[PDB]
Amino acid sequence: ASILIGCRRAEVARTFKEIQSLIHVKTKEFGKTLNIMKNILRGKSQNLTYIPRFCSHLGLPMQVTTSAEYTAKKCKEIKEIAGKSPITIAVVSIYLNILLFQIPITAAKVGQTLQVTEGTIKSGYKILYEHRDKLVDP
DNA sequence: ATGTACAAACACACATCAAAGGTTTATAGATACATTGAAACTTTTATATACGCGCCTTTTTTTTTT
Repeated sequence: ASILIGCRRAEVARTFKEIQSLIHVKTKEFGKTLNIMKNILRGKSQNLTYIPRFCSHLGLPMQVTTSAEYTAKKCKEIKEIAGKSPITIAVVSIYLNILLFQIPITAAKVGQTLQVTEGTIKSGYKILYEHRDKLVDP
């Protein structure tokens, strides 16, 4: 966690699974340890980071990533709490925007590359195949 | 005349002393287990809250011999 602290506190945010890949922490000993730790400094006293690191993991040009910052922020800004650990609803912006482009990143390839449920995608994409109205920049 | 068994030098052949060193092993360093008690550890639950995932469980599709 002090890494996840040290990471996020250094303005680089990584998912719990990502560190879990580095160290298997039973995903639970992580959580309780984090809460105290954060409050350790508070007494001693940001999911945006995920959009680009994902695009590169798929090897995409900047525009597809460029757009998602607008889309995810705009999808976040109005409504759609949408997600229970917004890690997922980040990726759907790529999926939203990758389909706005025509580049083969077929859902199955997305999943294992980013180790995400496929179900959260399409249902997450439900709120997108309907919200396709206001993301028109050009 | 006359040299011979006998025992003293007189410098030496002979038994002794002494440094060195492999080998053995208690003896100890360090070693790897063997003990155990002790506290750091596990469990319910239900309880809604809002998740999945796999597995309970099932419906629809899928496949060899006479």
